[PDB]
Amino acid sequence: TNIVTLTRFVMEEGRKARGTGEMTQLLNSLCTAVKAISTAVRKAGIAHLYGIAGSTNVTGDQVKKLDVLSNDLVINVLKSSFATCVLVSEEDKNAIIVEPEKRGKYVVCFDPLDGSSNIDCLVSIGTIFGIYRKNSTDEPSEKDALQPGRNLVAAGYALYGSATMLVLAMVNGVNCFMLDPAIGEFILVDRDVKIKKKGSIYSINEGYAKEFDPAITEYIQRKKFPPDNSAPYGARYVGSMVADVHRTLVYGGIFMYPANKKSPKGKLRLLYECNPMAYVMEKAGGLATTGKEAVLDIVPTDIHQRAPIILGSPEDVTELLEIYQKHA
Ligand SMILES: O=P(O)(O)OC[C@H]1O[C@](O)(CO)[C@@H](O)[C@@H]1O
Ligand SMILES: [Mg+2]
Ligand SMILES: [Mg+2]
Ligand SMILES: [Mg+2]
Repeated sequence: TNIVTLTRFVMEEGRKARGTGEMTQLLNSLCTAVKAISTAVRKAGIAHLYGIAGSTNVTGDQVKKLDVLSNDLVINVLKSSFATCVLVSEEDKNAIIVEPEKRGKYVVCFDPLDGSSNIDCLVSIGTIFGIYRKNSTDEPSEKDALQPGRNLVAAGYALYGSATMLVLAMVNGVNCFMLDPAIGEFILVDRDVKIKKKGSIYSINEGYAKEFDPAITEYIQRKKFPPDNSAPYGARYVGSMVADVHRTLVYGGIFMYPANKKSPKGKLRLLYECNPMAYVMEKAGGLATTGKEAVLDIVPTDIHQRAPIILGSPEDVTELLEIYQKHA
């Protein structure tokens, strides 16, 4: 009879500092969209929700029916939250400017459904988000979203896996909240999460081996044939960034979506995939790098810009950084 919900947690966090309560409103609103997306995902084949929507988005994906439903759900709850002023979504070509009567102080970048290729085979999928405070006095605009990830005030993701989890990072750390399907509340289940200094799992799509740079090539070979005769690392690649990053957080190890000979900036999108996961990882004591610089320090120039990303346990990411340095 004492439920420690995400709302309660975010309200006491706001308690400390000076707060207007907007961030609690924003996150309460997002939790409503996440529950509605989870329920749709959990019965998607009965509700006929698998399959395509009939379009392609700005970064070239085939749009799915669940992309359109999830996107509409998040845009509508954020607008109605009275906490936001600019929204960037994977699924919209341009930033969405909230109407004056509904504006609040925050800028939200999100991936309404991550793991597209895994939808129809029932593999874990998720929602990713990053929140900034608006920086200017100027009329809100797309440029308010073009901040480096270091300016995030909150970021995280929802994982629609064997259970639904909301992982939320803010200035003093990372906490995990599980959806209780019977009462429709996110309950705190893991407090102040910290990643292990060194793991034993590497996560990359090795189908790209022909295109990898020499540093990734060398690192993968080291994980399979360690020079010190330690046990080789195990390999995991679920193929949904939210699921592979969440395993990296709770088990340690490394996740990689690097630049390659065909994709100089990688595949994943900086504003609503890479920066939120880099922020979570740094708040959990991990690292997130392109191979040459910190993901959170990149100043974006395009809301749909791509970035390479290597993240996870700091000793594993540092070992790969040392290989890039060796090869530069
Ligand atoms: O099939 P690939 O090239 O390994 O891409 C998988 C990646 O693409 C995405 O689906 C893009 O959202 C990620 O969730 C996942 O990490
Ligand atoms: Mg997509
Ligand atoms: Mg995605
Ligand atoms: Mg997506």
